[PDB]
Amino acid sequence: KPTIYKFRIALSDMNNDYYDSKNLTIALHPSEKPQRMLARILAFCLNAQKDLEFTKTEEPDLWHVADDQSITHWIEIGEPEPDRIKKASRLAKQVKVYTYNTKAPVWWEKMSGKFSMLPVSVESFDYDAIDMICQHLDRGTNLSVMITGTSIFVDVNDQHVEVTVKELQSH
Repeated sequence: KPTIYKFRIALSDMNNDYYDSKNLTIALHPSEKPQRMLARILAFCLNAQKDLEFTKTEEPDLWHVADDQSITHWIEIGEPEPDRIKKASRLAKQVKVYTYNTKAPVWWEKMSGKFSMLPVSVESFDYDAIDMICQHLDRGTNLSVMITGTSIFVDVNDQHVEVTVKELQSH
């Protein structure tokens, strides 16, 4: 059965001067891991002004469809293949990649040349910090996300965890 998570988030983006309170309800399946779910939320927190939306595997993780049905923003969470981002870069105006695993530095060392031939941004999350936030996640968890510099400070059940955002490719 799908595990139901409810997140009450108080957001503070001190880089873009954006403050909002988002309530999100996410469904989790034993196949998917809670670490990838949190990485999608952090990308939503980093790009909340884009009015993104979560998705239900070729479909992106987060996107914003305009009235012309043109994908304005494409947010992929994970370590995708360059051919996938190659297709996504044509369909979407802006494509941003957020990796969240420990294999990312080795993955980037092999995909650096191909991704340099794409007008996208590649940024990395600290996995162990995301794993930490997972351990203190209740079925219904009240989170507080603070964004400053190149790091994300998350308050989850009084526990404070810093998640660094390393830049691999700008745009």
